[PDB]
Amino acid sequence: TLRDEINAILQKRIMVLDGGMGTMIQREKLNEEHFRGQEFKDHARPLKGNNDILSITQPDVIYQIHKEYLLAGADIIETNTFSSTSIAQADYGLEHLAYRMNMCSAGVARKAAEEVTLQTGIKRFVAGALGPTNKTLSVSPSVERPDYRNITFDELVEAYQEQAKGLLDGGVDILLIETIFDTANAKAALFALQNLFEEKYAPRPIFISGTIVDKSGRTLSGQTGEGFVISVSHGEPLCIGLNCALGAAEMRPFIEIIGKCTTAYVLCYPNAGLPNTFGDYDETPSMMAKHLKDFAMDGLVNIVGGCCGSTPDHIREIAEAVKNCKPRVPPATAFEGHMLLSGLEPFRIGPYTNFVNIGERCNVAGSRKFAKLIMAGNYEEALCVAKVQVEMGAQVLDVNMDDGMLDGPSAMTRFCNLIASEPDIAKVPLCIDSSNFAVIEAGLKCCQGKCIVNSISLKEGEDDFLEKARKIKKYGAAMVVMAFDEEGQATETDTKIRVCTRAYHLLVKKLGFNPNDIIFDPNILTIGTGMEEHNLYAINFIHATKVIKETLPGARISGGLSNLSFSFRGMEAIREAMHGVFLYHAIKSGMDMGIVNAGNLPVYDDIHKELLQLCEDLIWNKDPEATEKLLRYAQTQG
Ligand SMILES: CN1c2c(O)nc(N)nc2NC[C@@H]1CNc1ccc(C(=O)N[C@@H](CCC(=O)O)C(=O)O)cc1
Repeated sequence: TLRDEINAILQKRIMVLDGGMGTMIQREKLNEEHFRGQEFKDHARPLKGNNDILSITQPDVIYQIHKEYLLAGADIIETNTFSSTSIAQADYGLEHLAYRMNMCSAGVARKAAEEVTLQTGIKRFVAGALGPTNKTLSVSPSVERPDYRNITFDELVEAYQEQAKGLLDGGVDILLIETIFDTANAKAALFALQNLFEEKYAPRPIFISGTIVDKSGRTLSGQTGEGFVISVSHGEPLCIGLNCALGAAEMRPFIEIIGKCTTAYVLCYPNAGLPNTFGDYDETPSMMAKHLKDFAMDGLVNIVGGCCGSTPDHIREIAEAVKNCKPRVPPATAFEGHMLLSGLEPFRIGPYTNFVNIGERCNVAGSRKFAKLIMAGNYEEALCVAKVQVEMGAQVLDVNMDDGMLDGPSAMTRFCNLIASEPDIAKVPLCIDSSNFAVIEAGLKCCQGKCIVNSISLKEGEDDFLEKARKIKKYGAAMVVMAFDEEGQATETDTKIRVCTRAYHLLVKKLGFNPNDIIFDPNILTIGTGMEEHNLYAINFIHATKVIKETLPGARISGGLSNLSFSFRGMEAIREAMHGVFLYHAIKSGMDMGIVNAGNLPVYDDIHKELLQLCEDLIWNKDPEATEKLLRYAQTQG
């Protein structure tokens, strides 16, 4: 296929990609009438600056620019489709022409590429450019309305699907998602491409490139380079990297950081310097070539090019500068064995990582204050619960909106839109928790980075479990599997182990799920209720954790720690002691994380030895009188 050829080429030499088409068009200096051409002379809206209309109104200009860039030593050419989406063309009243526009852009690029290939023999590739669109999905249009978004995930998916249909019909060699101001739009584009690649179309190599705004190392949406790489890696892009907004000097540390994270190839095409007082990117090709040669000699990049200001002369010098340099060797084992999550910043859970706290208080069912604020519609104050949880050591936030008095998906969407408006709350990943999959999907469609999906199980059969897991894998998030199957909840140790193994071997084999993104939950259940059957639950959970961690490679273990101490509600000291004692054994067992009250967990040495011993008898069933002995001890505190 085409991906095999591109991979073979990238393993031997550095590939040169396009340049400043948007500036070469300004060098033509077309007026209003050239934009209209023959067909759009009757159009009632001005097409000034619509660089994508030239694929039909002035095809010769675009073809000649492609030819000049191609003879300037370039190897990959972007199609003239930066704003050819139905949303970007809305400012010009050409919503209905996106498919035709993309077909004609692909054709006019393909003719030039084929002619140059016939001239030189060196095969040239055409990359379909998917624009970021002026609409942002993670950034509110207005500061006063943080939860408001003027575009949704489904609309963006539909528009990008419409664009990529025309691109694929035209026969583009590569699909390129570039100048990403918001990685959520990149995820939507990947979603549309994944729909297309299974509905009719054969797969294509996928190129992704972000845009770092300034020296902060963060995109316009606030996410850093590692977070971006983690967020968009679920689509398995052949190449990732940066472009624009920074020269070849300021971009080097971020390219280093990104190349240290991804196992895919690194593509870098920056600006041609900085804007002068006259508005021109005046860095001569001599400095650009030497800077890209410095990038290549160190082994930072595998594809080089140029952003705005890169005339074909810049590409002509660069293709000679990087002619002899060896390609970058990717870190084929980059963070092997780790679990990669992301918010505005990367989050990693490796073999040596300590116990990971997941905040429980962002739960309508489980939290009193959060539920009281949510039913009142005061999400503005409800964000403070997540803020305080993060301030108290919670590394992931668990969001649950399941209630019969609330519209699930709408509340979940509003809260996930409000979360992204605050940086420190948004830098930690989210755990999307709901018994309804329509709420999990709504939560995933709003998240910027890579999140965790909670409460999926084998309850409704193997087929439904596989369908849900396939949808989640397409969404690219983490997944918590409950110990629940067709026969009911798993209470015994062997039942938990059987259910978890059956879930694991379906995901890994039938679906090809990533083994490091599976988080089994052996269903921590309440003890101390005074019922005989409610005594062994901690023991079965611990033994099942041991057995699962010792036999399922990569799979993590979590649990609802607060569920264990339901019988002692109101006696918060005993609840904290029980949580600490249970954690001391679960972490030793292999419990990687859990939905825990992050700020209310004590160290195993602090707990009073009498209370610690009583919790030990109750948890480990060392004494049938422990459940009453604990209450008897509690009554002494009055
Ligand atoms: C059901 N359980 C659970 C689970 O067992 N497994 C998974 N994967 N996920 C989850 N998520 C929900 C739940 C764990 N979350 C909880 C569990 C218990 C509580 C709780 O007891 N809250 C106290 C109030 C505490 C407060 O007001 O802050 C109460 O009296 O209800 C609060 C949150």
